[PDB]
Amino acid sequence: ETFPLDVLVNTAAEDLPRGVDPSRKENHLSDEDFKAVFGMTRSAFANGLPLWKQQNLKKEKGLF
Repeated sequence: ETFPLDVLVNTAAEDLPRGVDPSRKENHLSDEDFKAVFGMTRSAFANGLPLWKQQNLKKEKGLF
């Protein structure tokens, strides 16, 4: 299921939709939002970057 930034920015497990993996919120952005936010392919991000870099970027975008 895809959700807007204003939903996924939420930190409390209870304030998030059931269908969102809170540790992989980027997976629940639309393709257009993912590109807008991260500027790279889903593969470049999830596979290409080391996890620590993925986490650092997500923290900057409010998606960690």
